This record gives sequence, structure tokens and C-alpha cells, in this order.
Amino acid sequence: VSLQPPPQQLIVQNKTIDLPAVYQLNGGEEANPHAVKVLKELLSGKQSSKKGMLISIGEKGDKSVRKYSRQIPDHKEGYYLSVNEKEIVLAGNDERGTYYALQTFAQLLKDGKLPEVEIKDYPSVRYRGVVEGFYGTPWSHQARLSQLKFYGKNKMNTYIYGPKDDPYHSAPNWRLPYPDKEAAQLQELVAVANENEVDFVWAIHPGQDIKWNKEDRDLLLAKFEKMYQLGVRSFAVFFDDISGEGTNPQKQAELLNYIDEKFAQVKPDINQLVMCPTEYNKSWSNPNGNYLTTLGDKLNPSIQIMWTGDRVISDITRDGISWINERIKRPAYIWWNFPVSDYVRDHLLLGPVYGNDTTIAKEMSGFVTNPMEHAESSKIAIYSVASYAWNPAKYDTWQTWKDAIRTILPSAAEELECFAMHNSDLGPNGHGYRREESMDIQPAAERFLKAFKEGKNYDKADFETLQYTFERMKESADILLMNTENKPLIVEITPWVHQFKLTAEMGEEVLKMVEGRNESYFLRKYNHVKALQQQMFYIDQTSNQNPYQPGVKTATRVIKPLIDRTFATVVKFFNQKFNAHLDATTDYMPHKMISNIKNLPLQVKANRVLISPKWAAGNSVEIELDAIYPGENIQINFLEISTDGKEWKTVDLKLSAGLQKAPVKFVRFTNLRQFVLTIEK
Ligand SMILES: CCCCCN1[C@H](CO)[C@@H](O)[C@@H](O)[C@@H]1CC(=O)NC
Repeated sequence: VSLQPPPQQLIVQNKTIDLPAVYQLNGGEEANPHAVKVLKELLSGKQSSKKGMLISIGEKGDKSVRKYSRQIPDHKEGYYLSVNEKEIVLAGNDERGTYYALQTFAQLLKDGKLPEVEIKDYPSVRYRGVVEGFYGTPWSHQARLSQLKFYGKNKMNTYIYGPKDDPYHSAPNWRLPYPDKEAAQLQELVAVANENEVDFVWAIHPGQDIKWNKEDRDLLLAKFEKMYQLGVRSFAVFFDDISGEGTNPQKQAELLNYIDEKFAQVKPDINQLVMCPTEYNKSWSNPNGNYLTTLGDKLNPSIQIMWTGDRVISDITRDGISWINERIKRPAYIWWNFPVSDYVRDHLLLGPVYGNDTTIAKEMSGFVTNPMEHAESSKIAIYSVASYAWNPAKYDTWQTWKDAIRTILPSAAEELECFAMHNSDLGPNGHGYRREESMDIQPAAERFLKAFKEGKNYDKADFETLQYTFERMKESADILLMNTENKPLIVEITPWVHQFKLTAEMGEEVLKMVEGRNESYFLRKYNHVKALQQQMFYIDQTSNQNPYQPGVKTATRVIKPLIDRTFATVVKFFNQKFNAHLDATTDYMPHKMISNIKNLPLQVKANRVLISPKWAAGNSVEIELDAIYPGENIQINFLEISTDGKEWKTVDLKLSAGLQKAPVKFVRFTNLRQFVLTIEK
């Protein structure tokens, strides 16, 4: 088996022992009852009695396992697991340890058969898990219930609740208790987290409008107190992405220490207390100021401080963690902003987890991932982060990705792999963060395109690889659409699956245009491609219509540019050959734009028509829409309207011109970061 996470020490013998038909259970009444419940499910159908094979379960100190005390590792959440033909031992250093032994035990089980094996295990990082900390639609209740079962299975002990658009988490209603319905749901979440050995850390994000007074201090404590009554035993205060007084390091420290002394140390049973600083990565840290060393010196040392790395989106390196730890005077609690896609919402990020140093476990208090608003889809990265964080020294990126996918979707693992490996890069974005994509076919794609562009003979093998890949892509899309094993996963990814299928069909038809040996056939494929472009645009305009990066982009890094440039090239070649004037545009645009900028394409985004973001006065620009619409405004960062081209009407900027529902078809500007017409849909 590929045990995930991989244990710290494992010795296996070529000898299997059947899951005994007859077992004596020793320590079921004293061991972690969440661990016992898991064992008893694994043993349904088998007989209990005082005869037959002994199964020893308990926490170090319990009589059930005092026998094995010096084999039980002396770490938080550590365990000893042993299988031989005589007996089974499942012995945690603590209750969570025992639960974790059962999670490893369940993976060892196959057909009703166990390998003869000896395991001593424990996590290299103390706090491991997920921070629901993104902008966008927060995870549904059902998605959260499923997350927490998944965290228990992969030994993640931490779930930090902090969805930026939950109004009771953030400003201004952080001051209000949750309504009954949500409160009842959070209470269930906390109970379920408890059953899966996950710390539910409730975060609050009061900083944008906090006053540094008695009144807001008390409301914050009253809100924590409410959460505590709901079952919450860990807490966080986040000061990220704010301006104003709330950024004050002295005051933040004083408030966290107050929470610490008057609440966290006064209750009998509060576990983590965590804060997110305002300077939460090195690039936003101001060496002109003293923000981080002030937190470092003033914040009670048991309080965690979160950190995203050298940048808002970054991977964690030795130099980076060393840089921060020196300032905050404790090991940073890593907030890793992957696979969060809230700033590239038209991309799914389903690639492997990589780039984080595997030797620096001792330098971090915790490691949590900030995932996508697509909960199930995020499990690929989550499963992987759990593997990494439990045993970084043995972290195998690619094998963990595969095991993740095979866990999440066993009936269609190879199809999900196919889809995921072409849906991993983020594309260009303000943070500069990129991931690999489509790496297996990138060299064949690069050689083919350079040869074809230059009139040299492409390698046949390269052409067949591209063919194979498009074929595989369609099979994967089609199978994934109908898969019923993980319906919520398929709901999340479906718009991208449709777009991926179309991408593959377009690719096939373009390769037929390359090989095409007569005019007529070439023309049929050309027209087919144009129709597929238009379908891609339709999906782009009707799926995933969020306000920030609407639409659906897929296979962007390698596959789409290859198809686009191949199509442009072969149409150029066809035009030269047949003295024809076929249009070589690669993305369908129903509206037109002319200028003297010329080839900055237009884009449609919701009810906006914009020029893709050059200060020469060549003289004019005109946009023609495909119909008459009521106009809202025109926005510009470094002007007339018409319905027919002939009668015009000047509008005055400010830069922003209101149109006041004036019918618009044409827009002209005479005498660029932004140039956007908003119309009424
Ligand atoms: C300019 C605002 C950037 C927001 C930065 N990150 C994420 C970007 O994915 C986003 O999920 C947001 O919640 C988070 C804030 C943050 O990084 N806190 C440690």
C-alpha cells in the first residue's frame, strides 16, 4: 500500500495475516472511543470473544498497552502499530495518536488481509490542516462535514474557519452572534470535527473597523464566549488585508494577550490561540516600520503568528522561514496560499503540491493550506499538504498527487489525472505565481510548433502525441461528467470539464487541418473550429459568472496556445496557397474594434465590453457591438456614442462618462490600463 501520510518508520515482512474471524479486544473501554468506533467498523462480521487473536488498543499508560510503552514514540499524536500472526497492537502516545494508528491500520487492510508490519509514527509538524480563508462563496455545510472526515483520515488536526465573505466573521457584523440556524450548523461542525480529531479554530476578522476601546474589546470577547458555548475550543484573530488603526502592532498584541489572559487561560480547555498579522508576508513587510519585531516581543509566546512566506502567494523556503522566525521569536505558523484561486477564479488549480522545503519541519509551528472555494476539488492539494506536513522528509510530490486522485475518485482516477494535469497553472496574475502544467507533452508541442511555423517537417511522433492527448482529453471529460461516485466534485468541475472537452475537439480539428490534403475538407474543419470557438465563448459567458474573473479557462499554459498558434499558422499557409482571406482569429468575439491598440483584442466580461489593457496619438479607436444596447458608462485609465455610425453624441469624462441608458452600438474616442463599455444586459 501507499500509506498516506507515510509513517516515520516502517518495517515490513513478506507475510500476510488474515483479519481474524475470531478476536479478543483488549482496551475497548479505556481507549480513545473515536479510535474504538473505527476499529469496530473494520471488524463487523468477525466474532468477539475471549478466545482467538488478541487486539491491543489504548493510550500509553492504559493497562491494555503498558506492555508496549518503550515502543510507543514520545511525541504528541505519536503511535506504535504492530501486526504479526500472534497479535495486533494499536497504541497511541495520546488519544489522537490512537485514532491515527487506526487511520494507518485501515489503509493496511486489504481483502481482509494485513501485512506483517511494525510502525513507529508521529507528525513532524505539530499543527496541520486547512484554513478556509479565501474570498468567495464559503464552503457549504455539506462540503464542511465532508472536509472534516477527510482531515481525520489524513491526520490533519486543524481546521481554521475564516471565510472572508462570512459577515459574522468579518466587519461589521463580527460583533453579532450567529443567527440560530448558522449557530446550530457550527455546533454540528464542531461536534463532527471532534469525532474526527480535528481542532475547529474559529477566526474573527475585526480589524477594518475595530476601535481600540472597551466597547469593541468586550464585544470581541462576548462573540468568542458565544462561540465557546457552541463548542469551539480554539480561536484566531486575523488582521490581514486591512488599513487604518486596526494595523497597530502594539494594540493587536495587547488585545491577543488580553484574550489570552482573560479567556484562553481562564477556560479549562482552550487549545490553539492564533493570529494573522497585517504584515503577513515578507514583501508586504515594511523595514521602515517595526511591525513584526513589536509583535515578536509583545505577543505572549504561546500565541501563534501566521505567515504566507516571501510574498502573498509563495512557497516556503529555509531562508524565508528563518527570516520571519528571527523577527517573531517563535516558529511561524504557515498559511500557504495554494490552491486558493480567489484571484484567478476562472482557473481550477488541481496540480501537485510542491515548492516547499522538506527539511524545515522544526522551523514551523503549523502548516495550513488556504484552498479554493471548490471544496472537493481542493482535496487533491489538501491530501498532499497532509502528507507533506506529517512527513516532509519523505514527501513525494507526484506519487502523493496520484494517491490523492485515486482516493478522491477511484472509479475514474486516470480520467481525473488527465483532467488535473492540464488544469494546474494559474495563468498571468498580479501576484506572479505560476504552476507547471501539461509537462509531459510540452516538448512535443514546442518542437511541432517551431517546425510547423518554419516550414520544416515536424516529427511524426510529436504529431501523434498531440493526437493521443486530445483523444485522451475527450474520453476523460466524458467519463468525468457522468461519474456518480463523487457527485459534489463533478458539480464543481463540470463547467471546466465542458470547456476541456471543447479544447480537445478544437485540437483534433486543427491537427486535421494540418494534415488536410484537399481544400474542401480543410474548409469543413475550419468552419468546425470556428463553431467550437463560439461554443467556448458561450461557456465562458454563461458559466462561473463571478464578479472578478468570470468564466472558464482550461489547459491554458501549453495546450490552448499550441492550438491557437497552430490554427493561425495553418490558416495563414492556406491563405497564401489558395489566395484566400480566411480569418485566423483564435477567440470568438461578436463585437468588433478598429484603430490606428489595433490588435489588442476585445473581451466580454459579464455586461462589460473592454479592450485588453502605447501612448502614441495615432489618432482614434472605435468599438462596434453586435446589436443596440442601453449604455451604463464608459471607463478609462491612462469620446462619442452612436447607434448607426452616422449620428454621434459626445460624452464628457471626469476617467468615467455616464451614458444614462442611451442606446449604444458604436463607441469612438479621439484626442491604457482600462477602456471599458458597460451596457445593460
Ligand atoms: C490584496 C489582497 C490579497 C488577498 C491575499 N490572500 C488570498 C489570495 O488568494 C485570499 O484568500 C485572502 O484571504 C488572503 C489574505 C491572506 O493571504 N492572509 C494570510
